[PDB]
Amino acid sequence: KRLIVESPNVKLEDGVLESRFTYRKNHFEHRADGLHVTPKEHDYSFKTVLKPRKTGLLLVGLGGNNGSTAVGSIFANQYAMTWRTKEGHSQANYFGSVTQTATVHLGYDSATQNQIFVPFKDIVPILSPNDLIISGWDISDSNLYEAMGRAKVFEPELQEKLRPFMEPIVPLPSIYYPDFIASNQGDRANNVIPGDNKLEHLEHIRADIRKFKQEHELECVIVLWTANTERYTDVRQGLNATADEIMESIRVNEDEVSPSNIFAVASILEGAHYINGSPQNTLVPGLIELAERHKVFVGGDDFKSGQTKFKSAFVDFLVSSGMKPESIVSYNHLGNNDGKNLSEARQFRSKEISKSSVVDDMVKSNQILFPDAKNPDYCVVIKYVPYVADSKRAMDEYICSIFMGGKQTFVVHNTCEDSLLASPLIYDLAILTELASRVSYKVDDEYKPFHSVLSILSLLLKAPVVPPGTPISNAFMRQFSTLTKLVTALAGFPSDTDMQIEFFTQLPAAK
Amino acid sequence: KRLIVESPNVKLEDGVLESRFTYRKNHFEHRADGLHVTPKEHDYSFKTVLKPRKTGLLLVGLGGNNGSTAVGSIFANQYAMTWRTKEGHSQANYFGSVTQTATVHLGYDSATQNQIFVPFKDIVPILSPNDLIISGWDISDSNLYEAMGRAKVFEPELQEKLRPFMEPIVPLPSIYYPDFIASNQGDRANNVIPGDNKLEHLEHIRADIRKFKQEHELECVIVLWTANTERYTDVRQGLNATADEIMESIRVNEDEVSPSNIFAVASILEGAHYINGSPQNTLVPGLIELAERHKVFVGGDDFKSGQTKFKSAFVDFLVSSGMKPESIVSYNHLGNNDGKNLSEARQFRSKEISKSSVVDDMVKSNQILFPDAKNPDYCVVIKYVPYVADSKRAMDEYICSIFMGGKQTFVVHNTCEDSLLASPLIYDLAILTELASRVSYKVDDEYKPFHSVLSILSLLLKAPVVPPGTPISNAFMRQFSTLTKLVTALAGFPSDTDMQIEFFTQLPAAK
Amino acid sequence: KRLIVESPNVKLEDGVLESRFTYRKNHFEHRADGLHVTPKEHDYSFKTVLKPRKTGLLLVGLGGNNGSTAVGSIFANQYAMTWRTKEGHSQANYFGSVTQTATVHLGYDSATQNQIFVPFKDIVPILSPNDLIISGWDISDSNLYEAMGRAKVFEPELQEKLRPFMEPIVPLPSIYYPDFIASNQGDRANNVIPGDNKLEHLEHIRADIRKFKQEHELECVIVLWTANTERYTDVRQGLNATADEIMESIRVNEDEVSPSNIFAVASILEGAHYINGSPQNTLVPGLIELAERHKVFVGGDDFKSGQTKFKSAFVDFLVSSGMKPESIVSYNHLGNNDGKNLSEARQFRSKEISKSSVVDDMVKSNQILFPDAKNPDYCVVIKYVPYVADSKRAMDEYICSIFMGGKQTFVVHNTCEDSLLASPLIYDLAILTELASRVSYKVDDEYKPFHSVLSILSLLLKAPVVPPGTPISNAFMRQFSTLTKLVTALAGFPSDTDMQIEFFTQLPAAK
Amino acid sequence: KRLIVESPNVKLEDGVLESRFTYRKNHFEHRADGLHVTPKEHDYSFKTVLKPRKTGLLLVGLGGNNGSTAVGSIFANQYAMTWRTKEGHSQANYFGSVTQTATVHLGYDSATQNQIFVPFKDIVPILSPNDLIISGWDISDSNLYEAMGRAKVFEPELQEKLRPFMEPIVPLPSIYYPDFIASNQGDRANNVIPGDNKLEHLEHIRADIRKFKQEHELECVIVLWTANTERYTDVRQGLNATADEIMESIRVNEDEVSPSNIFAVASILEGAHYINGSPQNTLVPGLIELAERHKVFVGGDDFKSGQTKFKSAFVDFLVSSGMKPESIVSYNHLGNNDGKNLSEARQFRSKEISKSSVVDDMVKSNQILFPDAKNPDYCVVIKYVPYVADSKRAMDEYICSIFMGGKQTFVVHNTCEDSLLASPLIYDLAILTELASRVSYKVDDEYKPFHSVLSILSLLLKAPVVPPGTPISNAFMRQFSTLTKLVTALAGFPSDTDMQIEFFTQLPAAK
Ligand SMILES: [Cl-]
Ligand SMILES: [Cl-]
Ligand SMILES: [Cl-]
Ligand SMILES: [Cl-]
Repeated sequence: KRLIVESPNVKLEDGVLESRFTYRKNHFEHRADGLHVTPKEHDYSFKTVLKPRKTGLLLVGLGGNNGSTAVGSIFANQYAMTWRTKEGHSQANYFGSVTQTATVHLGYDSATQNQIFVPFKDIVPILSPNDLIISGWDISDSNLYEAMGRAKVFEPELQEKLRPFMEPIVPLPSIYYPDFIASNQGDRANNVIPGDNKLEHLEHIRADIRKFKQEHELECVIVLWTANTERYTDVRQGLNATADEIMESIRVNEDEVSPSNIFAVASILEGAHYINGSPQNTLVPGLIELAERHKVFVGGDDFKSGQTKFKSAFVDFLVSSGMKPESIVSYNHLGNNDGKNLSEARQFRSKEISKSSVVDDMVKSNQILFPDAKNPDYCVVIKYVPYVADSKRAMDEYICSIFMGGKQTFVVHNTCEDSLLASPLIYDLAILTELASRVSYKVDDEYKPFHSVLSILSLLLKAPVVPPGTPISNAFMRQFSTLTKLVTALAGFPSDTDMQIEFFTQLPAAK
Repeated sequence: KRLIVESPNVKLEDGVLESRFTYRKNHFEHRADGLHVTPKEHDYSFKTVLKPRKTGLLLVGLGGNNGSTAVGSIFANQYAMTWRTKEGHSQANYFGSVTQTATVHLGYDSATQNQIFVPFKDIVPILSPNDLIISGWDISDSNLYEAMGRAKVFEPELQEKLRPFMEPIVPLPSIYYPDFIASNQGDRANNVIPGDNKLEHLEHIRADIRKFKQEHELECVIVLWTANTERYTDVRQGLNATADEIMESIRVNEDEVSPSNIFAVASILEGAHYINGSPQNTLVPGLIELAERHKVFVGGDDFKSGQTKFKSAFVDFLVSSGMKPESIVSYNHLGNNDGKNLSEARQFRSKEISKSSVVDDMVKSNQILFPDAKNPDYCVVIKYVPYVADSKRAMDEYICSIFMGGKQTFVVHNTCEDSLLASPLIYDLAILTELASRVSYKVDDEYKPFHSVLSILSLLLKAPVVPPGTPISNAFMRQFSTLTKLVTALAGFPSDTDMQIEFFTQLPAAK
Repeated sequence: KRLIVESPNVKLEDGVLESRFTYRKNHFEHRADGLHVTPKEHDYSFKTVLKPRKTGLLLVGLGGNNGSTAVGSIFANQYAMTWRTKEGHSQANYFGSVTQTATVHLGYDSATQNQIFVPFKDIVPILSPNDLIISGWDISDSNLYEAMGRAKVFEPELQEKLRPFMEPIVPLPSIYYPDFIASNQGDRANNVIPGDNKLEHLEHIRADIRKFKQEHELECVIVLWTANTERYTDVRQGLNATADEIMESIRVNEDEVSPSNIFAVASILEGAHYINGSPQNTLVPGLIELAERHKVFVGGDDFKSGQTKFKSAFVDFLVSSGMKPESIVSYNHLGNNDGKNLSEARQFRSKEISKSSVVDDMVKSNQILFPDAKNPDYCVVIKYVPYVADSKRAMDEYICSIFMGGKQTFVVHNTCEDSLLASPLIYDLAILTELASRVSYKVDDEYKPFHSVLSILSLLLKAPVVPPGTPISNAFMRQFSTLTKLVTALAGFPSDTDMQIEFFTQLPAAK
Repeated sequence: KRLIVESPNVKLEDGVLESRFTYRKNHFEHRADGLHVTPKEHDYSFKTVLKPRKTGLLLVGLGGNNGSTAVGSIFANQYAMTWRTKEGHSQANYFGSVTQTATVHLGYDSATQNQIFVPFKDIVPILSPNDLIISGWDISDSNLYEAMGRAKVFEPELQEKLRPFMEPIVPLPSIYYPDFIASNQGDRANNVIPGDNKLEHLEHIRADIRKFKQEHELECVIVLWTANTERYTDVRQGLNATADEIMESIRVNEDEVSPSNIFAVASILEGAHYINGSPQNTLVPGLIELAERHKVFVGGDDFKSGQTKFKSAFVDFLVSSGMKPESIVSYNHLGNNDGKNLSEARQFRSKEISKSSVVDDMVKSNQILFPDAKNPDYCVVIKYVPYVADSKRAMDEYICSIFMGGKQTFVVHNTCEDSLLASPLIYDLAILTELASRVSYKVDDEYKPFHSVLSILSLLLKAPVVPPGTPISNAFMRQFSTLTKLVTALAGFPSDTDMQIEFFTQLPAAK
């Protein structure tokens, strides 16, 4: 039982689907007497390859909490593993994956007298995480079984069941430049590529990618960073403002060239797409340019898993409701290797910036509430507390001004099983990327892919990188409707079902 | 500086605005091989009177916390009253009014390199709460100054400034049927219409409305219930299933006919619209039918001010994110007259039902998460605690199941200045009603108003009453996009700006 | 390495220890000019049997959450059972037992330059829970293994290890009078003594006790109620004001005679002591009198395990600090059989009263703060929420008035693993009882035991029953110092170590 | 109506009260076979001057939040000032002062059938804060009225009433060494003693003290630091290990000599006592020695006002209950000048250390719970958030291990009106100091005062400084019983009323 489109504007031929969408856009003009709004229409012609390509995913930090869990849970879902609990049994699943478990509203059906909600994955064909082949790299040589014991995410029973699958997996050696992460990671680094020549390093990872692509005969290769937060590099012309600059800096063995820069470069040069799950500024302008030039997609930055995903939806809801956030304070503590890394200042900066950034476009949205567009007091803390381990603790206070100088104070406590929050997002980023790799649209009689910097991934990310000269969009539910309208437009059935006027009017006969 | 539409589909003539909107709706067919989706278009032709009518608002419970505050704050905003605080000064405002302070997204402007957000009130002309003339009724004869001292909402200073405006106002006597509210209200009731003949009562309120409409020469009269929560009436044929039944029950002095039924009837019979701000089931089928027959709008039920407004946006965000709510527990305490009334069981039922109801359409939306469509454990408590007074305290626990049988627990504490939350919503309900009273659309060559049961008011209400045979919609942000798309459609400039594809594509030339 | 007393006031003879303690007590006289305080001394001569007696414990509700856990954990500690966790291993222990894990301050030692803290159990010899032999009764015939699966307290692994010990244990049939508990317990009751003759019931339990005492050759038998909260009986002369009244009511088959009354009677008549772990008013005056007459100890009421244990220490700390509690609101939810029973109103009353009672003696303690001795707003809620199961959730708000009409608000969230909180308290109540059964003191040349109503158990109990005509003492830390001073007085080494004046003075030579 | 002692051990002569107290102390000996405990008695002979001396208090940081509030509230209580609130009126008081509002338990009175609780201030005569004459110094010349507007503690109305009292008060100029506080304080410092000669500075403050003592004819002068947290000085021989060292360092104009060192020195040299309300290490060994030599009392460090006062009582309660704290996380945010100062790292260290220190003596108390005496994970955060101002927000998580490896998690939110918490403590420190200045005891036929380092002030302080070679005592309720036993011993009526054995025994005839 599939979901089948009936439209004069959709044509299947050759296992691709062509889909004409008329886009409604307002155009503006500022005049002495006020703002003139001209609604215009823009016919898009989409083609979508309907068969998902054979897909490999390469994780940097493959042996970490997220990495080993991402891998573990795929196996666990493939074999439908269960484990005993005090309550009975639990079973493997993919909850908290937008792609695997969100449903989408197509409208209302009179016959069944029902709102119609379909699984996201039924709209345009997409991968299941079961279809992802995964390798990658780690500065630690621990196999993915020891890696699970390290992480403390799966209950003991489930680690034992997963043992014959995870244990054989030992990550490839990686680039280690001690100066780009928390100095407390030295002890752990026993699986590193020899030498200090960064171009030999570049070539070594290139070599790693091609063989992976060959050895499994993959048609889509995605590389994704889920290793420790690096510090920021400098950004400047001479170093990394252009593609040719970044390539040259690698050739002459420049210092402000990170391990994460070299992976991004090795990925692009090999036609693999690259996702940045961490706060560092890997996707400098030189990199984006290099991706534009090589026809590959980039994404980032920084998983939006817990306290910020909430912040994202809550500050939107509050400004939409006519309420002025005055004070936002966000404490966090955790005891995993992620926290021990963010013990150090330059790494905590990477993360502080990306956590602090998500209420900018909202404060700018509303000049009644915010006449001077001044952000509210906004404070972001992360602390390393070994005891709670992977169970991060998000403690937040929101203070708003409401009607007649009254106040409304929300205090919040949020238990975030970080790895269990993060992994599904790793599956979604990979999955939406392969899908985007299958979409094209008419530019001028030839078909073109979307921009390289694939901002539609924003709902998954804290600090979204976006095509040059366009606005950042931080409010989660808004980022979700971008995604769900897009796939319905691809599939042939977008609508105005956010305003079901049929319910309070008599519905005009169809044209 | 107004907001000016430029469209071949919009025409001003005679101070009304005609607006053709093409509505995108999916139509469904269930077949052996799956679900067939046919996108169709429905041309709506709207007319919107552009000058807001002269508008009176009549509140039942005029002397209560909400009532006296609603009135107080209008005056306070008219005269721009300030009061000293430890911090400096505060000034009157209308924060927490969607209509007065929400902004709306029309799109992106290249020249200014900017997202375009306009005040809701700039899209189609609507009232300001300053333009509302307000009277009403109260079983307590206390003037609106003593009423402010009672309520304990405005700081002392602001009650003194408001004294020469509020003090002269003494509410009209009301219908009091002791058996429909908390028996603890007996002491307070010293301003009641004599007798036990309910038809004489009906006539007395009718008399009250006409004179108000006459005495201020009003073109729109809205009646709104913000008195104490009554218990539910029985519902059955013979009593109140039809209009003729409800009229007859009033004539023969039936018992299961509430004070709130008589107001609703007095309102409709006089061409005034009627809003129910409380949990009771005033708008029984007989009443809706009577409103349909008299060409008046009804609305309800129960202000969605605090803990439920949040619940509404948060459970949506969580199911959209691929997360299964397992347990929702909602405690509440307050010390105002609202709480003292909800001390009693039949009144607490009214409210419990409407608070508990808001996660039904969401659990039905997602059959991956909820295969058997079974709501999570859901518990709603309200307690009378004199000390906190109007400062209600909402304490909530949400427990969700996420990826791989992991859990995510959110604990929440929410300081809700109920009256300061509620009043702005009283201004919004009135205001959207008068606006709807100005909209018509083409049915079959003649123009018709929307359905009497005006469900577009849902964002303001906990337990929305909706046109017979159509689904309830509980998720706040979804209710807001219904409203903002509608007014943009009226004004001439609706769009697909929830998916700004211009940012990752080359924008096709306009057609 | 024992703890050895060196005193002219202590004598061992025959395995009992004689201990003379000089008690400092103020005596008062009210006069026109004020309050006259006369300090006097009272020499107590204690004898303490030093060898703990062979001890059986009989639980009513043996198959419940507390019961099966109490039993499980004894076995688990006897065999030093471990279970795997994500973190490593956990091992059996007795944490949260005052007797097994509190330490006591005897003073400061110059040689080691150290505060001297010894285990409570080192002061006077007391049982270990490993030395307790346990049987009892349950209306449910489920064996203690099925009983563990029911309760959901121990992790699966630990239930399997405990299986060959718990599985053979099937509780004796009990008295079931449907009318004294939540009607929702009918289904569960398949293990009941036949008939409606309450005197035959009385005799049947008597029979149960003697055989237990015989079959294990016990020198101390304690009976303890940890079955479902019953409602309150009436209290009146004719029924249960005296011992002879209560015996007669059982003979004539009176209705207001509870199952818990019959156990208390069967216990006393057989020389077993009786502890009431639940809210019901089992220990009516007739019962106390019967215990006085039979030389047995009674105790109750209601385990002080979680939210009330905290409340107890926090309200004391706050009134001692010069702070006026103004508002205390205490929400609770749980999903165990305890909660499902407290779903019903008469059972929730039992518990509401005992939870609400703990700030009386403190508000009376301070007439500066509380001139009119009026308790603050105090609200206690319990809700049945299946999902959280045994993991009760205590949500509290304390609002105090402080300096200059300022306010201080504490909001609290407390995860209470009820069974894990309760069981250790079952071990402490039994253990302090057997100890008290070993203490006597000089009345008038013959040695006497303490009063039957053993109030020293108060630290463990919410609603302490106390010898007639004496004050209730609710503040936990105060209840703890009663206990620790007493055992040091017994052992020979009490002190003024709450005021170690040696540290800021030159210490006078010993006398 | 006074409180009148009746004892053969108490004698009034010449307005002093002589009081013989027999102190019960255990003495220890470690032997092969175990611990031998020898209870001994130590007769103390106290003399207490009964008339409180005429008392001046000099505050450093007189113009701060605490300072201006401390002064404001004295006036406010002298004149019984009220202010309007939404609720009615509030009146001046001294809540949150232990000395002014704690009550003390002397025992039980049979005639009235009552526990006897008396005000602390009724036991031995002590000052009322109304009797304190207050001046001091501030680097800011703002008068105490502008100082109130700055602080934002009193409601506007109360600042106006206090205006003619506070406005005339302009603090004396102070020592400003920019390098000892947050560099962000430069702007504020417009009231400073000229020059960089620290000995001239020393002399200038000496001059300030003598004239204050002269001008009001004071018999007790107390100097108290409540200015901004300085950083720590170095500590070493050569600099400040001895009195002669510290005097010399001032003479030769040494750098590591703080402004707070010079005040402490100016105080001692003038026979004024000195209290340190802040985290810095003012009372280095050289200073204590100088106080010992000059027969003056010192106290510190750091007001224990809010989150730490609670921590202090809660960790005690939890270890006494047999519970292992595993994780303590303490977040704090505030927007006052205190927070803006603790923005900077060296100042935040001062405070972090003193907040983190309070669970040491408790973890050492219990080797069952803590076999290896390893403190739990313990994290202390302070953040500068302008918006909340003086309303600091304490957010805490306590995680304990309980019975059978179960866990208990307490999450806490605490609204701390810092200035309203702090000031009463300023009144208590001064007040207990003047009282101690009136107590002496027999050393060897002559009477001596207590040690200079007056540790009995500990209940008021976070990081108590104590006589060399004696243990720190951190648990609040324990610190309170030290104080209340001491004053009852002074007054003639100490007791064993923490164990009222009369209630479960027959009370032996008095000896
Ligand atoms: Cl799934
Ligand atoms: Cl406004
Ligand atoms: Cl143990
Ligand atoms: Cl007072």
